[PDB]
Amino acid sequence: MALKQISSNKCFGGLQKVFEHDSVELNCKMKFAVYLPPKAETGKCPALYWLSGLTCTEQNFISKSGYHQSASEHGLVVIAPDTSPRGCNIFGTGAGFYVDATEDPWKTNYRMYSYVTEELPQLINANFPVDPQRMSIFGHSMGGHGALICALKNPGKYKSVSAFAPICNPVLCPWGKKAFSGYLGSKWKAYDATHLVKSYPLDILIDQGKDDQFLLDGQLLPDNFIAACTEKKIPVVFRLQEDYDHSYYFIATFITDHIRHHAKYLNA
Amino acid sequence: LKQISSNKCFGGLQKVFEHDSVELNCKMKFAVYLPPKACPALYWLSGLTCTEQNFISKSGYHQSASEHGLVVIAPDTSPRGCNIKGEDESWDFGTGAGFYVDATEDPWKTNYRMYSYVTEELPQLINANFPVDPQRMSIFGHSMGGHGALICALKNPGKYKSVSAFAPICNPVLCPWGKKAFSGYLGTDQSKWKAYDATHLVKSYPGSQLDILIDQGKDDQFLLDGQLLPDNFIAACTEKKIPVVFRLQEDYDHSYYFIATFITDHIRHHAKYLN
Ligand SMILES: [Ca+2]
Ligand SMILES: [Ca+2]
Ligand SMILES: [Ca+2]
Ligand SMILES: [Mg+2]
Repeated sequence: MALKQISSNKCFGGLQKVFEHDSVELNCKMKFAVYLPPKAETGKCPALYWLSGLTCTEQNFISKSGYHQSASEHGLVVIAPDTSPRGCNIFGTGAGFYVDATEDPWKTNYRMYSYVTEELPQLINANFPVDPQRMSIFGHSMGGHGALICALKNPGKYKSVSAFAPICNPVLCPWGKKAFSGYLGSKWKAYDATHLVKSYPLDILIDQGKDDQFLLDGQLLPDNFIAACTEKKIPVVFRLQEDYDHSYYFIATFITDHIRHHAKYLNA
Repeated sequence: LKQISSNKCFGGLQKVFEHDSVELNCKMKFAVYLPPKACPALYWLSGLTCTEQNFISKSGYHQSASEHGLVVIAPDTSPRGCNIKGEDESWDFGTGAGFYVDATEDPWKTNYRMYSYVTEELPQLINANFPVDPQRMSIFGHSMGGHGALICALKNPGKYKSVSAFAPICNPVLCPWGKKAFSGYLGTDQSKWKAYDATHLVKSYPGSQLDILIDQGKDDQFLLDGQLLPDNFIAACTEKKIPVVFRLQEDYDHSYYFIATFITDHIRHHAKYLN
């Protein structure tokens, strides 16, 4: 399906683009960013999807993360969708946590789980030089939660997963309780990484800043997820990074490690 | 769990249980056979119109399940007793017709989650309540349940040791049954549909080789009607180098008389990989 190009800027040899399309899942125009590395000039590339957190559009990650150099060198197409069909209504985040909403009025339009896992990859594969068989996913905060649950709910669909400061056990934290209450109204555990990993039938990298206010506030609960991984013998690398916070300055510091991680499992 | 029935059969016990399903938000019945050994688990998925009674009473599976020491679990085919508008009308949609998908469309979203029931909730419940090895599980089924078995294995690489089917719906995106079910449960976004189609799934399946066994009656009315489309799936396997034994059985139909004839072969097939 048909795309409208919003912008294009050369960066580390490849092209950072932004596109708009008519989303079937979301019932609206939706924007997403696509980075086409040098590899995409001549061949199909593996794809890496980035999910952003609160207050983000597609612009934050593409302009502030510094992911381009490593994506260019390894030859990964990087896709960064917007976080939601509509602006924020905001004492809660007001965000929908990448679920398929079951409560009205969110019901009708907030179908971010299906958008990320089904509609968007179909669109990318039809429109860009991407290998449909090799896809990985990562993200930050609410998007870290998003990446984990997309991977864990769809075994083998993603070659690898990673996250920066993910919300690991949303059913137990205030942000998750408030979001799930609004969007899902018991349905909740199907969207909780700590629950999902316990019955998972594989390579996970997580970075967490130790001076992250939201970690200190108990929103993230990484130890619950790591413990669930350890019991299941799922190989997880969890790095607690001293004095780092929740910001894109933290993300930028470790993004190359993440791109290298995904490049390995995407056979790039 | 509430025990509904228990009957001794080839040394083991054929039981039926009732429970409150979290995924389906209703009371559900399922059958469990505990062989004398009770074990690896084998899940049987039934087709359109079936309850948890059809396979256990008509397949004659017990002798082979007993001899090979397999726990066999046979769930129902849809949520029950929900009184949802539109679910009771037609035999090919709604009750007895869950299609082993997680529905995304109202009014099916809340109760029609047979995919998550079969792959997540049920195995969790079985593991917690029965002497089952959580690491050794296989799946098979008939028609809509053949579709179910195939997609459950293909969407979950590493989860099942083996898979087989009787007269499976192999390419549901293309057949009338699949088109109706998917339109109703999943809506018009066919990207969703392809994620529940064995022929599409096998092309992208990244897991270890599965040795798939399929029996098909040649005089099967639904084969003739084009509901099943096995050749599309066989070709898809061939290209992905997934080993598949496809057996076209002369003069056999779609019934449990056909299933009963070949059930021992299937149990032995799964036993090879489970034991
Ligand atoms: Ca902070
Ligand atoms: Ca055994
Ligand atoms: Ca269903
Ligand atoms: Mg989570």
